[PDB]
Amino acid sequence: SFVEMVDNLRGKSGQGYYVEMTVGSPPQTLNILVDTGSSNFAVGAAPHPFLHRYYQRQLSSTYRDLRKGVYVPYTQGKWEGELGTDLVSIPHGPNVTVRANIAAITESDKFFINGSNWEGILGLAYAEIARPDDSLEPFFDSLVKQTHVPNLFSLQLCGAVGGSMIIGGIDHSLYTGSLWYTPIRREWYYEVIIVRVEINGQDLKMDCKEYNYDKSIVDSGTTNLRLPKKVFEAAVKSIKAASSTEKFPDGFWLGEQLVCWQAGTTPWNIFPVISLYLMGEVTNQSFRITILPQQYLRPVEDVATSQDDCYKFAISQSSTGTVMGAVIMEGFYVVFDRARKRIGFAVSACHVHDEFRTAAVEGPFVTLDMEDCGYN
Ligand SMILES: CC(C)(C)c1cccc(CN[C@H]2CS(=O)(=O)C[C@@H](Cc3ccc4[nH]cc(CC(F)F)c4c3)[C@@H]2O)c1
Repeated sequence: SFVEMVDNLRGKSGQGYYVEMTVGSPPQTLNILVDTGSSNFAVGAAPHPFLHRYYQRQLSSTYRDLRKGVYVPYTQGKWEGELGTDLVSIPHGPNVTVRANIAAITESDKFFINGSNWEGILGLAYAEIARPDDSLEPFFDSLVKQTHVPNLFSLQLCGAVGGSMIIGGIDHSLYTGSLWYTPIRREWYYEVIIVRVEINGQDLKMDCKEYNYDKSIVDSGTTNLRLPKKVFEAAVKSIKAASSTEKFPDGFWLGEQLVCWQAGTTPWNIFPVISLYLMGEVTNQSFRITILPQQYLRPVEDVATSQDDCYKFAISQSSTGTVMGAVIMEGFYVVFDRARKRIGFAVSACHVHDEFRTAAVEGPFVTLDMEDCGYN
């Protein structure tokens, strides 16, 4: 039964997608950010100006202190805390309880968001990137070990937000058309390989290893599509050329300035689609996912800006590889098939579209080139 797991995610634009979890005995309810880009389960466990509730260890009779400190520095934001174990459940997920590692966050810097409505983070990637080191078993590994739940999960993130995390199986009600799979190159992040990028159907014509310098990952905790410097600059130039009819603030393309139009007058049609071709499961085959401006120009929720419709450019520069974040994942049904070491993409029920264009997953595409596109 996955019907009860449907629509178990909530969120605000730019502030991630969260699921309700409980920790401790008796259970304490907390909202937890779903993040495929990390591997630590961590919850606020001390007062913070931006937390309206937190994990109170002294009130759980099943809490065990591991007497070990832990620190996680993200690209933006960091926290410090104390490791322990306790019982964890997902009320609107699988009907199981597991004992898992939990980092009790005691200090933090730019981690919690004012008004985000979540109080913790669930890192769904592999032990390789867990802190303090890879010996700290991640939540999903514990869940599979301790229960009969199949080793996979899927995410349907929906734009303005909500969505579904389905654990243990595939919900065919959440997508249409074909599911296309790209291999997980290595299990640490969910690392994948991009073999080609097009803007409105025009090839960026780079050596395809540049697209994966120095890795490409699928990362639900990150809002933006992040691209390696060289690829970012070229994509921005290509996108600028398409939307040349309208001029925008210099800081817009830097993600430092919003662009606003009168309510309901956003000129979506002047902006190009972006296609990412992902390595297929068969030699020299790929498939493409196509992203509309409704995805990469993300609406800002702030009430202060609500007189018009304002958007932030949700593509940004990366020094640590490509990050296919939420704006890439939104509208797609994304299957993290850990058992078969692959990630699947299909058009979801909440996929982005207007009358002329639609987000799509299409294939196969074939290349004569014999160069692998993985970096290093
Ligand atoms: C493995 C680890 C050491 C955690 C690490 C270090 C650098 C980069 C990564 C890749 N994954 C990262 C990329 S990121 O830092 O942009 C967002 C991060 C999750 C994260 C962390 C704090 C956060 N605070 C607010 C948000 C909401 C977000 F949507 F803006 C948020 C999301 C991912 O988890 C992992």
